[PDB]
Amino acid sequence: KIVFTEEQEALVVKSWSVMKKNSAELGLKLFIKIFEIAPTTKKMFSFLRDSPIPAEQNPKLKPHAMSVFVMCCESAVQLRKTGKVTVRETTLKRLGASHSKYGVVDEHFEVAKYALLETIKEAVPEMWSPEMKVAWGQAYDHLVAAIKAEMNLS
Ligand code: HEM
Repeated sequence: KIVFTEEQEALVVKSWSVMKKNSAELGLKLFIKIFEIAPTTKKMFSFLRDSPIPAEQNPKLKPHAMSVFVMCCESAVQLRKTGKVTVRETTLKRLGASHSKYGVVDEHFEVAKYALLETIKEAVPEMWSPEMKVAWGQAYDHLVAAIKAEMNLS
């Protein structure tokens, strides 16, 4: 259980409500960053319907990137309310299984975090601050800690 004030929830929730308006562009930007920092991640998205696809063309990118934002936002709300992330067990186990199936490791989560933080920094420059950065980072960290615990565990 951590301290997470409603001020902190509000930074995440309010910035997301702004960014949500251009979420198509934003999700693309997120993956373009990740793909640049670590091109090996491209091959996690290089096959669609049992056939090669260039990873940037993959229709799962935008809903995937959307998921990252939405679930961090939900996690911010949960942290403030309960001091922890709680994802219904079955969905969490599935999230664990899905990521480990695709060979996602710590470094990928670290690269995505850095990329997520930079995309936010650039999407909402007049809301950006060290505390904004802490609030999204904390939400991401705890979400990923929960998913990881189902990647380690069987
Ligand atoms: C906050 C962290 C993350 C969240 C919330 C998230 C969200 C999701 C969701 C909802 C799915 C679909 C799960 C399913 O239907 O079983 C998924 C699958 C996937 N994710 Fe993530 N993800 C995260 C981090 C990452 C990272 C860092 C990578 C690698 C760069 C990654 C790569 C993948 C891959 C390869 C799949 C499988 C997609 C497919 O089935 O074609 N994820 N993720």
